[PDB]
Amino acid sequence: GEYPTVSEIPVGEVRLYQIADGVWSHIATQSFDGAVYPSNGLIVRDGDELLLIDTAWGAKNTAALLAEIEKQIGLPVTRAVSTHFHDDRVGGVDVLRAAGVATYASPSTRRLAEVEGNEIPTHSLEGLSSSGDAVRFGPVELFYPGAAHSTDNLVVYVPSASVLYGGCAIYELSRTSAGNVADADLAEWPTSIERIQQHYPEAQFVIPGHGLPGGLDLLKHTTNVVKAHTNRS
Amino acid sequence: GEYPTVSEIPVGEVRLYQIADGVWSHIATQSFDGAVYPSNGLIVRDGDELLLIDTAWGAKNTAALLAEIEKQIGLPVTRAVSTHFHDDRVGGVDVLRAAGVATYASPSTRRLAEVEGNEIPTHSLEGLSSSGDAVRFGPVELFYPGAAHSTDNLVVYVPSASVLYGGCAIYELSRTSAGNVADADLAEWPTSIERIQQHYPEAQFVIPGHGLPGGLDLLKHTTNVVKAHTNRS
Ligand SMILES: O=C(O)c1ccccc1C(=O)c1ccc(F)cc1
Ligand SMILES: O=C(O)c1ccccc1C(=O)c1ccc(F)cc1
Ligand SMILES: [Cl-]
Ligand SMILES: [Cl-]
Ligand SMILES: [Cl-]
Ligand SMILES: [Cl-]
Ligand SMILES: [O-]
Ligand SMILES: [O-]
Ligand SMILES: [Zn+2]
Ligand SMILES: [Zn+2]
Ligand SMILES: [Zn+2]
Ligand SMILES: [Zn+2]
Ligand SMILES: [Zn+2]
Ligand SMILES: [Zn+2]
Repeated sequence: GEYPTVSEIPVGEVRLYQIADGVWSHIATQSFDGAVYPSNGLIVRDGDELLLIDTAWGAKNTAALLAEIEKQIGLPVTRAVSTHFHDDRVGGVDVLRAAGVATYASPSTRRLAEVEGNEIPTHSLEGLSSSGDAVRFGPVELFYPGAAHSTDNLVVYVPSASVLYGGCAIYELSRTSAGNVADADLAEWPTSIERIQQHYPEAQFVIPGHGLPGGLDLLKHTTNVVKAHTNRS
Repeated sequence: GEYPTVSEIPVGEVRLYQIADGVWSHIATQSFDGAVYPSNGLIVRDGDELLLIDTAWGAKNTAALLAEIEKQIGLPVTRAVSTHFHDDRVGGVDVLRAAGVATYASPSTRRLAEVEGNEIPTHSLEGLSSSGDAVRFGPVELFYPGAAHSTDNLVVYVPSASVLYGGCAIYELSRTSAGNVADADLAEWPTSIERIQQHYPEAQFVIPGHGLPGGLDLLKHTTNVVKAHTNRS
């Protein structure tokens, strides 16, 4: 159907949106510095199990996420991957672990989460420390495009569905000014986006970390926004 | 909660919240770069008429505001004051004017609105050109504390109810980082806030331009956020 928005999702609730066969986004909302933001993650069917990409931004949301998954899909979440160290990606990992989910992230992400004081995924994703690195993880490919929104941000591609989940390294088209860039590498971000373009030029659905999905034109859009921020005054 | 938040307010709709006898805030929402922000204005009864402080941030919202006022309160809005030149304060002035509301702002605000290509209130408020200047305007006192969020920003005090409307010069507590300060005077903002404290030490209610009301604590909170931003937090 049409993608759910912040005004449709009370804080504490989670919506699912089926993108293709065996692939959903999950959408949640969270209060953040005097505003409410939407936030996307991904769900990918993994045989008779589910692979989860990112938490629902907090413990309460992540418990709600698991309940909504049980209601709409009814298959067990067995593994989760967090795509960088911020709380909209790892906040809720403890809830996932308590539910029996094996939680994963790169050593970079685990390292930074610990420094920040955020929840730490249990298992390490090896083979992703160098820009351009790709590793298979069941029904998806994990890709480290280089530093962008954060130094550790990963993107996730679902080859069966041509779905590219860009996480917070990719902006929705509606967003024409930079988001939180305190941990960003502005100098490298466009270069990292071009790596994504070069590695997944066949992508048909592109899912930003926050907001409305689109196609590959989200990449150049993000670069345009990032470059404009870079040139601020 | 009690005070309404963005989750309780569909975009295009407006809520009224009675603060004290004959004093309400009006709350609306608007999209800003993929996120939704709440926004406050004020309504003050003056006899059998109403004084409006600030639009509801746009033509559609401001129409909804007038309809909600007539539905809930049922007294005519005869005058409106915009507290600075940004769209969330003058956006909807044309709607007000068309509806027979006399619109006001300082000459400074009117000029800046014009340069910005925004809607321009009809009438000019004298006696507010120097920091520390105050004038009575019906049931309120208008106060120019000096440059802060903008060089023209006004604050409004309702002496009958000890209600201080700080507009966007005052941040809500949940806001711990500076917002849009493109037009701000960061150097003078703390000094301007101190003028507010000095003039209205007896204030019991403090309404920020966006978000939850509180007490006079919101002033020093705002000063802390501004000084941190000044020092590149
Ligand atoms: O990804 C973004 O750009 C973004 C967009 C909207 C709101 C917040 C962010 C954000 O960065 C964030 C940082 C830390 C955190 F705990 C949660 C989120
Ligand atoms: O008052 C603020 O700091 C603020 C808070 C939330 C969202 C926007 C703003 C804002 O500055 C704004 C600037 C220009 C404009 F046309 C409308 C609003
Ligand atoms: Cl495990
Ligand atoms: Cl395991
Ligand atoms: Cl008039
Ligand atoms: Cl008149
Ligand atoms: O994020
Ligand atoms: O504003
Ligand atoms: Zn982030
Ligand atoms: Zn394990
Ligand atoms: Zn994010
Ligand atoms: Zn403003
Ligand atoms: Zn007139
Ligand atoms: Zn404002």
